[PDB]
Amino acid sequence: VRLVHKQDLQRPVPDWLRHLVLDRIAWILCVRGLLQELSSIRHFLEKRDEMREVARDWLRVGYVLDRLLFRIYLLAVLAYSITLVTLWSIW
Amino acid sequence: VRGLLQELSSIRHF
Amino acid sequence: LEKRDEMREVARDWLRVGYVLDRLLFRIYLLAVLAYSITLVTLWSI
Repeated sequence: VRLVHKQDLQRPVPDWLRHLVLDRIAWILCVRGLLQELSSIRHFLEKRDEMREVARDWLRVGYVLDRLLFRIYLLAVLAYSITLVTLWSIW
Repeated sequence: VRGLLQELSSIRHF
Repeated sequence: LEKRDEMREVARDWLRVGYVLDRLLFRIYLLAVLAYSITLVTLWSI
């Protein structure tokens, strides 16, 4: 939940983008001055849109990691349980 | 000729 | 548009300040807990 969020900061690092969104994803899957105004409006629009896209990528990373860790936790619980019942059986 | 259309197209796009 | 964008930037700066302070105070609190704990165990041993 710290990974995926809208904090208006940063960008997903490529080094850990390949490690998660690429490798771990496959591993888990298996004359008038009117123009100067429009330019500024467009500027504000893409200014927001950019941060939205960054937040989208971080959302991707966070989701992949969350799913993988979910698999790990589930398997851990099942293993702990099977050890529990084998101990129940031996007594 | 004015380049206002290339701006409006982008705004509409977003 | 810029009326909102400006306030957004201001909120961003306050977010920066708040985050820095929060991290620093996190360091302080953590070290305080560790020190209190080491005093606890040094008392436990004696």
